[PDB]
Amino acid sequence: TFRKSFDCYDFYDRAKVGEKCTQDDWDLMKIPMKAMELKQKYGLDFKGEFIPTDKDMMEKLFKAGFEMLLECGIYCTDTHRIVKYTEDEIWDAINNVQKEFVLGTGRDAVNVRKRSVGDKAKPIVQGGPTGSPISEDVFMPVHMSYALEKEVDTIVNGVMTSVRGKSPIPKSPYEVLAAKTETRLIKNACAMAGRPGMGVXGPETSLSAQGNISADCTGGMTCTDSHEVSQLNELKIDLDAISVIAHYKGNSDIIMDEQMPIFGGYAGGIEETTIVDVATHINAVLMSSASWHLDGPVHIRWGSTNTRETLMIAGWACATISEFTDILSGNQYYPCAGPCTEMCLLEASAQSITDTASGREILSGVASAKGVVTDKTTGMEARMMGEVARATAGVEISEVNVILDKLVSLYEKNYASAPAGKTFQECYDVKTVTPTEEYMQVYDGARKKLEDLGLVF
Amino acid sequence: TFRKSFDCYDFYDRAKVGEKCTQDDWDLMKIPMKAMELKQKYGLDFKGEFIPTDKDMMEKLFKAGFEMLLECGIYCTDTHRIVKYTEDEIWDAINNVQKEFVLGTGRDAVNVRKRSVGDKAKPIVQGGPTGSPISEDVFMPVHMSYALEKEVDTIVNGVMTSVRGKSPIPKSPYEVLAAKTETRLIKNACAMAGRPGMGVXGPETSLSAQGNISADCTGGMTCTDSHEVSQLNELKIDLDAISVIAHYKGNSDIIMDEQMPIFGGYAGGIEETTIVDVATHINAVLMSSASWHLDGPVHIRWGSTNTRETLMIAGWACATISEFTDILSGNQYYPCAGPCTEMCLLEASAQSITDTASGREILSGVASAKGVVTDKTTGMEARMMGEVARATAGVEISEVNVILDKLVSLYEKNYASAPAGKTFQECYDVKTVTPTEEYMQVYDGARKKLEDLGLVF
Amino acid sequence: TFRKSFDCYDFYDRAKVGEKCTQDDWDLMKIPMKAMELKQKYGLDFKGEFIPTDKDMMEKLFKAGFEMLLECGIYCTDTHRIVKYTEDEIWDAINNVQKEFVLGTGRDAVNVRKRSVGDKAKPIVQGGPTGSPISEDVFMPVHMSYALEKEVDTIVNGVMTSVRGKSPIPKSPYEVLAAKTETRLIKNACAMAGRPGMGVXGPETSLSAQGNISADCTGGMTCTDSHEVSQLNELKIDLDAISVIAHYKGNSDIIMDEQMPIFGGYAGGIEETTIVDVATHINAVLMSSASWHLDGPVHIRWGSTNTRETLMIAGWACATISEFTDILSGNQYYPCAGPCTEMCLLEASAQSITDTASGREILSGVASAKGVVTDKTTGMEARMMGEVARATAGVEISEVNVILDKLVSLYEKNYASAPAGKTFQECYDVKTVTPTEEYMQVYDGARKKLEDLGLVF
Amino acid sequence: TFRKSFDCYDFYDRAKVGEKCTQDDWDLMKIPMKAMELKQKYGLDFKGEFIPTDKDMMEKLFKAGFEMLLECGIYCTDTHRIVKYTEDEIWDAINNVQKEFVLGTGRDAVNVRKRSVGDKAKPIVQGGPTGSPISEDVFMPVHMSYALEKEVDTIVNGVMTSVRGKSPIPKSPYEVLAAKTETRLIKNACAMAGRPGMGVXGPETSLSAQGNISADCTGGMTCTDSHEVSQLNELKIDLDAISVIAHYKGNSDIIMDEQMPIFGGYAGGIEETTIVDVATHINAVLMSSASWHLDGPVHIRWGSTNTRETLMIAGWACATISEFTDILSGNQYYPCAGPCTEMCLLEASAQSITDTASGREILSGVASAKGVVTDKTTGMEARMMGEVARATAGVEISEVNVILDKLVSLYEKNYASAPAGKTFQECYDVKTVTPTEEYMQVYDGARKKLEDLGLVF
Repeated sequence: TFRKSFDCYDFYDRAKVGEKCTQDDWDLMKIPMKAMELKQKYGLDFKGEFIPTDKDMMEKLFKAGFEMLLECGIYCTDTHRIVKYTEDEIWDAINNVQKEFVLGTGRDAVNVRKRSVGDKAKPIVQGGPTGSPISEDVFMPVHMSYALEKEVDTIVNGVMTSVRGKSPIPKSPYEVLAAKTETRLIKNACAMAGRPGMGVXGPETSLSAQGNISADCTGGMTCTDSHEVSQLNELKIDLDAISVIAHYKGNSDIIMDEQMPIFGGYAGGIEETTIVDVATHINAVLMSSASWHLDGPVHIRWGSTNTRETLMIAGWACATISEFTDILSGNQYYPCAGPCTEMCLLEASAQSITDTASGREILSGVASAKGVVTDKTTGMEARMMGEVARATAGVEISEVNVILDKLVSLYEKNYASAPAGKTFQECYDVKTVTPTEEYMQVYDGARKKLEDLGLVF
Repeated sequence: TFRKSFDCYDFYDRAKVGEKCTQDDWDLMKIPMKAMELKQKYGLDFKGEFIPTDKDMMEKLFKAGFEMLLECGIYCTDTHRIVKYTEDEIWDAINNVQKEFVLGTGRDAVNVRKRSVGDKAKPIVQGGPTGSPISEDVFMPVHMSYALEKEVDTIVNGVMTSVRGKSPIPKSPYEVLAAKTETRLIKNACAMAGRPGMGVXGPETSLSAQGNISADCTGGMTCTDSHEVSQLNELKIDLDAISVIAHYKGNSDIIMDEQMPIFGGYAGGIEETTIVDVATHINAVLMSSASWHLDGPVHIRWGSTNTRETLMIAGWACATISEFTDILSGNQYYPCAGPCTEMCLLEASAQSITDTASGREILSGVASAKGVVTDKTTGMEARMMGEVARATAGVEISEVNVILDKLVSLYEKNYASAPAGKTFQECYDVKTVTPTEEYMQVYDGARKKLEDLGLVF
Repeated sequence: TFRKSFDCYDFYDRAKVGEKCTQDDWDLMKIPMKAMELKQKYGLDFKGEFIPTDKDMMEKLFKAGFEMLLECGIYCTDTHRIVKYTEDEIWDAINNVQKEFVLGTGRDAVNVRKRSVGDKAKPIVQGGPTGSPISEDVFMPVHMSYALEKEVDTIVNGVMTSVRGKSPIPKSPYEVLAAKTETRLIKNACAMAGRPGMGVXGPETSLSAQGNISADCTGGMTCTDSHEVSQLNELKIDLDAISVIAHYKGNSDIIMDEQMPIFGGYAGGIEETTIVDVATHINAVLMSSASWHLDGPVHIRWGSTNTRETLMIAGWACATISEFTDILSGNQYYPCAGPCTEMCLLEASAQSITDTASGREILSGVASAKGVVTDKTTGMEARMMGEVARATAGVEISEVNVILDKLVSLYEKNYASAPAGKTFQECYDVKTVTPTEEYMQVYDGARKKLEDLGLVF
Repeated sequence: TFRKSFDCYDFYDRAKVGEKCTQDDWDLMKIPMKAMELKQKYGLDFKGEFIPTDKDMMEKLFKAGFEMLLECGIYCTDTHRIVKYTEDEIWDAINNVQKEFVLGTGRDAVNVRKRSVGDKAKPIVQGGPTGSPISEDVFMPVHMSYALEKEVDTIVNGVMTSVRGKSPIPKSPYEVLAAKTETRLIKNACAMAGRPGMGVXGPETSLSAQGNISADCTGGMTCTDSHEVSQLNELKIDLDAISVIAHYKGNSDIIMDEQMPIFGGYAGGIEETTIVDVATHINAVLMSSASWHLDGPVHIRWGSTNTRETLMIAGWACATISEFTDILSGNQYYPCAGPCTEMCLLEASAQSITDTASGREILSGVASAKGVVTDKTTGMEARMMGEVARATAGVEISEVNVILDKLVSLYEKNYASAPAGKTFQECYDVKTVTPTEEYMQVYDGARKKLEDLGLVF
């Protein structure tokens, strides 16, 4: 049996004395070799499906992911050593996950409970700039554009490009100021939208351990919000995250561990990256004591989470995690196109369909324009994400796979020419925080195409 | 109809003017006569089953328990008088029980909802010294050994053998100090384990009404913890408990009424003691306004809750209560053997199998070494209790009965020679609060035997 | 030096092994002998003054009181043994008393800071039924009559003659219900008077340790209220109080220790009883860890706190305690006459003059009709107590002594014929909670007589 | 005029673009040159006095300290640049300091208000291990030894040598665990001493910014506790502290900035080091937005704060700061000798006399054995610190200077042979947390010598 339930403290202990290994030996050899080995040994073949209908193949994928984690372990960047788990420790973690939890407070709180593949229940819609850079002078209005949408249940924080007119440089006092201020301003925006108790997910502006740890404060982040800790790529972590985890646990905070496996990255192709994905879902409840895990498969070239490959990775990982474990999870949205464009909405829609049908409990989006363009994120994208989730709930998986194949084909040849889109200030009336007629028309166009494919809103 | 929903105040009123009766007339005549009468009138025969599969027999057991309570009433030790209920008052209590509730706070909180016989859902694992005497210098470490186990959901408090180096003598200021300190220290231990909001069950060190009433305090017991009030043996209560109940109700505290029927005691044999058990489950929601009831059938000779007879009593009482009422309940663990012994683990395992399959919502253990030996309780026993509960969930009752018959036969001939076991200090590294290799090996041995019997972990 | 700062735990320890002594040996020998001895050794003679102007005599009184406590100790009724203190332990207690504290919350909170003899600052006016029996159907209105008076700063709780129509018999669940309900209802009355945060002093309806300990609750008594623990007569205590003290300390509650020395009681005459009074003021911060001490010298025959002798005892004790220590204190009011009578108002006025000029920080009244007649207490008596306190503040002590001599002579020949007075229902419009014209006229008459004596309102 | 009131954000801004300077150029040239220059220009000569009686010399010392800060600025270690203030910015900071504040909660809270030189009011006694290393298994008992002393008002945290049996290595998760656990355990110890609301000062076990920032938590440090940020030597700071300051400010935490000027260090001798001391008292309210400043002049060779020179530095700095500003402050205690020795008590006594008479509001001690020896700190040292403070309050400064000269001469020739003393476990009964007869006798011996010198307890 195991000595004790594994936690961040055991991780630190092992990271200091584990097998010495260069990061290249990990990225260019150990990881790709194991993913390749397990794919062939289990004969994994997704056969073009976005969401699996072959439970035998799903079980083999689960075993592969478990074995990937067990045989490889986790690479610690700071100590350049490998941390290994025992089979019993992994099962103790999987056998004792958080069953459910509540986000937000008062009338605005929402319950997060497990969803099954093809579940009639609608997932939680976590809308927001999704870590995208937002100008300080419109930080509240931008977030209010999400709170004003009934489709949105919780908020995923954007990043302040400045606080008191200064850049929140990591390890500077401005980073601490931003960490606390970020959620304080966002909850104030929610209150202005008549929803003071909406839960949020962050912190996002801070990057260092000290900055992230300073985020919990009065009026700011509290135990009813999702606290983010990020795993690295692939099956890797830094000590900063380990200390942040200890902090979240010590404050009784709901913990959201995230990991964005890279298709075409160190793991390899579709099945290979999915094995890594399953492994990181498991690592979340083991290393990070996560309450829930946020996935986000991204294309090495396009940097989007809604390409055919990344959608298949997410669909299979989630359906498998949903079938063999009670781990709560979500997926994050990074479309290529920017706001106020039909492509952006169709991209997010494809992912919403995939996430909803595959069993995700939470949809966290939308980081339009790949989340790297200042002010290019608005509540309209989250509205579509939510409406599409409702349209997808309860639909037969066979039908969903057909719809996805048709939808993805509508934009997958235009990644390189994805429209830049517009900023919040350009497609919204900033004063009243309402979308322009231009955006409403674009929205209708996208919705019509989705209906032509078979979706019923 | 009834005048008003019955409560502790009505009990006091009636206890002062009820039928005068000596305690011997109650214990040696009224109780045994009625149990004997109802057993024969309803033709109760459990036919060797630990968990019933005959719903007709179960219904007769329910009617017998109801009638036992209705015809006998409750004996008040302080006034030496009998309190009687009306049929309508009993039904009003049964028809309006607490449907569900939450224990603990923040990320660490857990929901307690009704379970059915053979339910696939796993019961709540309430681990702790279970009222056993624990040395003051290791009070926190011992409790931390339970909080560190992911298998454990809430903590059941141990008893401080001293506070500030002094015995917490009843009605002395030290009893009050211990009542408040007990949970304050335990929640601090939970926080050190990264679970600040774990719910607890107590108070345990205090014995008088004034001591028990002083337990609610800042940093200590709060409304999200289970508050214990104890019924006496059999269908009996003292006025101290009645005042404690008034206090719990006045503080909006979750109330856990407990009663440990004695097999071979005043009621008589198996079926007779089970009739009393059902009667006390009902009395819990009537007299104590209980949120949930904690059972604990104990063998008059062995003083354990896991003998063949006591397991049958618990299994039938719970399955019947689960079938005909919505009363939430649990069972407490008192093995003969001490920690770090195979027998102790097998004893607790037999009870976990029984409690899980019979429909218990909460498992409260483990009071190893019969809970009377200082420092002889560790988190390892609770880990087994939890893992066995998971293994049992969803298993066909017919199969469970077969497994139990085989398992109990493995130790039921060794009660008189049950191994003393070791203390926490002997089978754990007190500094890191981790089990020794010795214990881990003993644990594996017990687990292997359970697997050979058919349990799948 | 001392081993540790003395507390209730040390008291319990010593009470179990101290010198065995019958209560008669204590009351009829040890106490009267020591008081007699110290009076003569220090040549104490108050020479008719209500408030001392001879600092040398005051210092001798202080030394006598200290020595009374040091040489006698405290008799524990439950163990029939004597607890002794060391000189160093007593000084550690006197040298480290609570400097100040706040009562109540929000806008309604008030600061309690030390007052000197003849201080221009007005003492805190704690108005209420002062433990008098109040009918359940008018419990809120009666207390509201005090909250409606701007003269009143905090409330001193009355006693519920019934709760839910039943007597709150000690050690019955009704006592617990009353303990919590008492303050809940009173604070609701304060809220109706537009002062939701007024602090209170209690609990009063409960008498047992378990009842008193149950008083702290949501909506009821909290740390910003004065928590009462009562010393016995004379230099005596029971273990119930010792446990209650442990409870108050464990909840960070402001503690008000009270002791009502009896003139003509076991101690003897005026100077003798004052020596005991000083000794009990000191015992308050030693045995009870008091935040402040409530005095209340009472006449053995008349049962009032405002006779010439009891006023002199209070005046000298307080002036001396104020001169040589920083112990915060107050005095309680028990007039012979009932409400709506001129005598009642004059009696309370004499005490208010004495308490204010002698240095009391808090005036707790008024228990009209000796506090033993149902519903015979109203806010009008507290209004007079407060207005007279303002009139007295800053007045030269020589002048105060002259006024007191004249005032007390106005009623001291009528103790046996003191008017019964009327109930709240008879001298107030219960619906609007306002005094009748009858009472207002009686009030004016008393006020006029006080003005003729020299008081300026 | 100034652009804006100066804060940590302005400091960061300036630290990035200020004058480049090597640390040697700062320590070996800029600082010593300016201190030397200002000492001579103002003709500073303390003429052997511990506490000044020459207000003209005091005013010159104030001007020198102000000018030291204005002309030198502050060296930032991380950027190797100098931050400069303007005269107007410094005055804005000095002209707007925190007037007063409250530490702790409930009955246990205490007010901190300004004291003058020779004030009759007693300073706040902040007792504790004072950052000394304390074994995990006695962490609570050791701190309880301070809470049990009525002389002690607040607690100054010790350092956990281990948490869950592991060293709290900086930037490891154990550091975060210790940061939160430290105060949680200490407040639990205070509660066991019957003082749940005692305020504390920390965090102490953590050393990194992330560790310090994680200290605020439920059950742990809160806004009513003093939050420590440390300045470096001399007129120097690191960016970690700057971020910690931003965090404290963002949480509305009471901030305690500390700086321990080294006699014989970079500044030079007595007057030179005092100029630096005054400069750092001012820098506290400027750079750190301090609520109060903690001094601690230490001897370069002996490493103690109670040598003749360090006492003179503290006395002059405080008397001057008290005379010309309203800056609240305290001093920390580092005796050479260990617990249970007469020298240790006499050393701390000399400093208590100096701090009390010079105007300190808070006395933070005692770090016996120079605070570097595991478990060598007990409440007895704080008791002496407190009793001596009471004895000193109100005494004429001329008399205090005479007493100090005599007292310091009693031990100043024995620094090299200062007795090692004993651990808490050796001079206390760990179970009851009470001093041994051995310590009580040592205590009496020291007290007698202090009385022979003229102190009246």
